[PDB]
Amino acid sequence: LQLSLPVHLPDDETFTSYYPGNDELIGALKSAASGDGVQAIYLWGPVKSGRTHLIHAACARANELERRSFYIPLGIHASISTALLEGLEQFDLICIDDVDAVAGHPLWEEAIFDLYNRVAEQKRGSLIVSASASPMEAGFVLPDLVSRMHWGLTYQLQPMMDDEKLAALQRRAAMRGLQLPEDVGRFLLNRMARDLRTLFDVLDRLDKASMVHQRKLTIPFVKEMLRL
Amino acid sequence: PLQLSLPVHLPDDETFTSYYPAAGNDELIGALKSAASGDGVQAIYLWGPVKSGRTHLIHAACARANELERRSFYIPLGIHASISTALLEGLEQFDLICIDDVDAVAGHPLWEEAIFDLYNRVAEQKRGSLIVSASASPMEAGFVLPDLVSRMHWGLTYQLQPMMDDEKLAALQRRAAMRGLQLPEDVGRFLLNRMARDLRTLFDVLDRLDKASMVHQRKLTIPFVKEMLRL
Ligand SMILES: Nc1ccn([C@@H]2O[C@H](COP(=O)(O)OP(=O)(O)O)[C@@H](O)[C@H]2O)c(=O)n1
Ligand SMILES: Nc1ccn([C@@H]2O[C@H](COP(=O)(O)OP(=O)(O)O)[C@@H](O)[C@H]2O)c(=O)n1
Ligand SMILES: [Cl-]
Ligand SMILES: [Mg+2]
Ligand SMILES: [Mg+2]
Ligand code: NA
Repeated sequence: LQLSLPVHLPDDETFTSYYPGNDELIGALKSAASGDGVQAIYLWGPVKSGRTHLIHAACARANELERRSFYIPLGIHASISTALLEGLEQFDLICIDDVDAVAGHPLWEEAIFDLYNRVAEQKRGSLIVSASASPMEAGFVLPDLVSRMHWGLTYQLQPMMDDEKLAALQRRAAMRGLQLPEDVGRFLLNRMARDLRTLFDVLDRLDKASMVHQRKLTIPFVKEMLRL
Repeated sequence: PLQLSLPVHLPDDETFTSYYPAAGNDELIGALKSAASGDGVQAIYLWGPVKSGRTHLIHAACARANELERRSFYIPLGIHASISTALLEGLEQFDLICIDDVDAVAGHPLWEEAIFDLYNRVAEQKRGSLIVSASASPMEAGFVLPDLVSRMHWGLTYQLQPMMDDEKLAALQRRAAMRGLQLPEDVGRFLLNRMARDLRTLFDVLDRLDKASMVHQRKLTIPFVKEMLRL
């Protein structure tokens, strides 16, 4: 039987790389990640607003500081057990992405509530969760659970602006010292359905490919590397 | 420190037998069984609306493979933000590979290349079968790489028919009955309403209620279910 799924933490998702109304939020996550923050943080916002990025960045920071993190993408609740939450309070940072994937589920709600209390009781670290709505609007039912969420810090992420994506791309390319012609950036942006996560995955592949082949990112080179 | 993996667990009650026999899926299910058993089917792409049964059927295919002691691997591609295309390499050890929600990366050129390459490796010899699920047909899901769409259509493609919404009570009662649990109509309706008619949540709760009923030697009643589920 299959016991696990290999996962990885993208190395370009850090607090620095995040495209800059989000300041207090970052400081709270950094503090949590370092052992100096609140016991519970709840981050919410619309799809593609950067919830996963920021969770990844918190885990990255905790790892930097030789602190142990555990990440759960709760969107895949159909293939995992509430038993997974047991003993996680032994970690310095526990992150549950898309915790609202199980909103209204009596068994998951009780298990998560129990985890909140165990993390609090251990006093070593923090639980960070993300959702697409506030605690009182995401559909959580267990009143005690909603209380734990509401009593921690709660941050709303503002939506990413579609017309700011090119600026975000050129910034991320610059931070890599990757030369990206403006028009090639615009091509890539619009060929990737204007999806930043796809774009940034591609940017990483092109950065490596450019080094390997000692070539500039031209249209012919990008088409060849991406099979476009 | 660094996290290398996420524990997962195939639900034991999601089999071909437990599936509610919604009309219109006999051919698809026969194909899934063949792929799971190694009886000849090499690749299946099944698609349908949310809650139609795609993950259940993938789980059932894995369950069937596991009972035959065939090696299966399940990838929920919805979590692509936390996995690498490198995961698709080295799966040569497997009799069955399942990619749930493969359309999560539709249009992503690196994932499309990697998936195309996986199709080729699976199709190269009889050993190994691939099952993938999506919310739309290979074209309508927005896969871009022409070679990938061609490979998907070299395999079998099926639209999954969901059950009728009005059949959810019958589905709940049937799965409870198959485990020896009588689920009365009033309790079934109360729970359907209370859980927003989400069958996955309800099926998860019926298991706790089965044990509660046996331990206390009590029929399910609305008051009893409220107590046991912290409602
Ligand atoms: N302020 C932001 C927001 C998102 N992003 C990027 O936008 C993409 C989508 O972010 P995400 O997967 O974290 O979004 P959600 O988890 O909120 O749906 C990723 O590539 C992020 O790195 C960014 O760089 N800066
Ligand atoms: N014909 C069906 C379809 C779904 N189901 C169940 O309905 C719930 C939702 O199915 P699923 O998670 O496989 O749905 P999707 O993956 O299609 O979104 C699960 O509990 C399934 O076991 C069923 O019992 N019989
Ligand atoms: Cl591959
Ligand atoms: Mg996310
Ligand atoms: Mg599913
Ligand atoms: Na094969």
